[PDB]
Amino acid sequence: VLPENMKRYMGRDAQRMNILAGRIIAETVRSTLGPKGMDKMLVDDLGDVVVTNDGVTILREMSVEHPAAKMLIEVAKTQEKEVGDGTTTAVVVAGELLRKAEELLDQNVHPTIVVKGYQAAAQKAQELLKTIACEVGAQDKEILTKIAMTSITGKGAEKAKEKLAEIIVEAVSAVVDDEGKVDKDLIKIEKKSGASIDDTELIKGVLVDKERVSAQMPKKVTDAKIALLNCAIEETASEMLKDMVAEIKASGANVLFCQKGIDDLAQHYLAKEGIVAARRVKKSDMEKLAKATGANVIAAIAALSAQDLGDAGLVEERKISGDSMIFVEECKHPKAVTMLIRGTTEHVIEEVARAVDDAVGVVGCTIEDGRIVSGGGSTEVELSMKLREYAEGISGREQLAVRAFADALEVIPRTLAENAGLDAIEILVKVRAAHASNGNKCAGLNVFTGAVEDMCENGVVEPLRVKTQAIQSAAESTEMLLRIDDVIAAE
Amino acid sequence: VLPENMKRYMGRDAQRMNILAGRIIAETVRSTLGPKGMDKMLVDDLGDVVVTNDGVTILREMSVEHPAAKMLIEVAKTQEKEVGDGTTTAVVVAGELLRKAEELLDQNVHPTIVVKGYQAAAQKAQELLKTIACEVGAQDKEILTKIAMTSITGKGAEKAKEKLAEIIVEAVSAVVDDEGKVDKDLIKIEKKSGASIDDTELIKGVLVDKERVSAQMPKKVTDAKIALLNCAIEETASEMLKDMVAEIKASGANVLFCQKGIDDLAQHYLAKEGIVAARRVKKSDMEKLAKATGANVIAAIAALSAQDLGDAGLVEERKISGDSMIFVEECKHPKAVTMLIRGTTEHVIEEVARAVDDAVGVVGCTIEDGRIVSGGGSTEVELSMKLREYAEGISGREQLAVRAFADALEVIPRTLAENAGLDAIEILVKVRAAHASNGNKCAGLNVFTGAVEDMCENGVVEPLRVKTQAIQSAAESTEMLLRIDDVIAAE
Repeated sequence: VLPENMKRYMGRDAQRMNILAGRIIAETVRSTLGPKGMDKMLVDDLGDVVVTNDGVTILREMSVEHPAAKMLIEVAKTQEKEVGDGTTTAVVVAGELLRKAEELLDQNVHPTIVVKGYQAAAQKAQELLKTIACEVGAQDKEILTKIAMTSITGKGAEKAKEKLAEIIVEAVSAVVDDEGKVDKDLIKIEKKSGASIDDTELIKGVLVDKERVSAQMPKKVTDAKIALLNCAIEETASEMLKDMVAEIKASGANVLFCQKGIDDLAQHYLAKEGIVAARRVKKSDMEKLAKATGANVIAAIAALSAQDLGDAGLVEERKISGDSMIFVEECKHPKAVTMLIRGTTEHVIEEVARAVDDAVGVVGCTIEDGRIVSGGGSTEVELSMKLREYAEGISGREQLAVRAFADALEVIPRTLAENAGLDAIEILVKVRAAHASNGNKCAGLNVFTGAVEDMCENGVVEPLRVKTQAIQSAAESTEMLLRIDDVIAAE
Repeated sequence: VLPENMKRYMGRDAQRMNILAGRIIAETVRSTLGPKGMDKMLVDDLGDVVVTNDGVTILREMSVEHPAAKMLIEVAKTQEKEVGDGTTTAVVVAGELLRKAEELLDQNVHPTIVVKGYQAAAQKAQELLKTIACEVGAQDKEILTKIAMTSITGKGAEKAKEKLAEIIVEAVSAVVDDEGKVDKDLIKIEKKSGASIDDTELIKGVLVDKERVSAQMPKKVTDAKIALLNCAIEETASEMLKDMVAEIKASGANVLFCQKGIDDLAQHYLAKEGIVAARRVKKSDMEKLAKATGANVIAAIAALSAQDLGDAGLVEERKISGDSMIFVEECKHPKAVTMLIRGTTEHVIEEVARAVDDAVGVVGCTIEDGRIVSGGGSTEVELSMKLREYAEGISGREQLAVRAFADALEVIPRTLAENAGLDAIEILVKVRAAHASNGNKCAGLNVFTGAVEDMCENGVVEPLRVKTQAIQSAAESTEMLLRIDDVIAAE
């Protein structure tokens, strides 16, 4: 019935193969887990080199075959869209979840027991997270910089994590408006090789990666009237093109951003009128300019009026590491800011660009969700303690699946210690004992000194969403995977 | 006479090969049978992954060679079009039908005896179904939610089966109008990743997966006059395109849905007139909008008049999990509703989308057919009991074919127990004895506790049509298959 070459796995082989595929992914990423994680190098079919420690980037760039590895990739992408971080963590948890679950399937325990047990344990784990959750101010400067800096650490950018947190916290508060929703488009991430990471700074306005289209145009314009046109400024014959220039001038425009091209004939007439112009402007840049300046993007040149013009206090052409760029600054009430990232090499400022991708993310998460929890494996250990007691209350065979889930949470503090170069046996014993005796905000592992410490005292906390999202995504992913008992794949 | 490479089967080999092909299909799907059935994974030639437990989906996506497997696929498709559910059930019954029948063919019993016996037994089985059929109210809230929720169980979506049944029962009653015929087009199934299944909700109006074509257009319009045009709004020169805009404005239109494109020149003039617009609108969406709002879809822009405009109380652009969509709500007397499905992942809300595909189906079936029967294998067991007595009355060789048909019905309660992880021997003995002693509405197997129970007390019932359609389709399919004694297939 089926074509020769089609392959099929079933029962124990389907489940082992599928868990194996997910395990291979977990094996790849688990060595990036934590501040003391290492970097991977991915080289494509063309020779292009991608160096990273991000689970999503790694999973997006690598080309897997097995559906299970493809599902973990898609889960990692959702994790990025929602939280940003917790990617590698969730994969490692999901891997251990399947490892634990396989022992039950191998023991001939009906799949419905494992699934139901995980549904119960995951529901109780999130309830426990809400119980330990600490309420903090959505706009508290202190916790904003603590979340920010904590996220930054373990990265190359940690050198200037204080300057970066200061930029990111102020940038979000500026653009977030109400309490609140922050748009990542309102905090522009610009990077240019040169100087150090310490020279990275925040620009109260918009930096456009364009130059003054003519040498004869002014290089500095004050009290600027910004025009946004997407129609190319090219008309046959000089008189006809000059008419267009006169129409732009008539509106009172002093600074002109054209999405398409500007013919040399128009550039000369624009220069005569003292109107500065930049062509080939990116659609994104036209939008950021419209938002900040209050300029209205106009289709037809004829349609541009004075009421469509935006305001900027100063528009000036400056060279950054030699390259000419236009600074739109000193606006009355800008709605967008720009973060100019500096550093010794392109690869460094790319790492910083990712670092601040996460930093601005988690600060936004802290504003929207005023619940945080202790880090350093404190949650997962607290969950092990409480879910073990829950398991005892539950009883039957279901308590074994819940016991496996609760114990599976230990993979995180265990792998964190491995990457830190710590003796996991000594860590797990001393941390667990210290956790049970002193508490959840009086423990955890500090990988930076390589010993059990007080995570709360040191400001080592993570947004509640990280931990609760990890449960939702991971539990649903491994639950689905467990449900498949027969894989039929065409060649 | 015939090309070398052409293949031919005849007599016992044609019949065995054909039954084998049908058996392989039955073997594939029978493990999805029941609430405790498992999921399959189908991977195509491109790598695309389809995860399901639906017999039709599985049969549509898989590529069979043998005509018999192709016939079972087409039967499964008819089962979907008519009933929705009962797919896997009918295939399993048909498989056992051919297994039983083959024993008679192998015993050298003339094919006409087997066929006639099945024609008789199937006619009596449906008569027995009408005898046990329980009359219920076509619009009885209680049985509507009992049919709904029962259908939902055994799926990932069962977590919120109470919220889902509430949505589906109310949705159908709203759009069904008279008693009655419900159109599935009037209950829109919309899905967007984010939140949980508990956040799934019913929208008294139409949700369109489009955004406001210009940033300069209002984001909220009240007392909306909806226009439906399928002509692209693009005219050479600004004056000529503005004329079109003025004509739309003249009609009194405030909200405009264009099936094709809208030129930027028109977007700006529309924004000046305070008319909001969405382009590239799907033909389906243009139709749902026409039905609900009472808007008349117009071909030529010139032809649009005030009498063609539909009404909506509120038309507003909202972001759902970030994506901008248009809500058309608060209409006086809407004829269409929208069900917005939420959930943690795309794969989950896809499973929910299928779950509610069936839920809305069986509720519609319950309104059109006010006859239901007890589930949990009660019918098939009742049929075994009565058709055995009928067989004794019939006598001759025909009674053996009828005995085989009656006994073949047991495959369902037997396989249900297998998938539940129950000892089929203990089940079949205790259930059959309990059925004969206590009755048909005082028995059946409860796979959820893994023991014989009272299906009727627990509200475990299925529409009469499920069981009577299963007989018609299955009996006609296996009857046809039995009729072929010679298969000549070209290469």
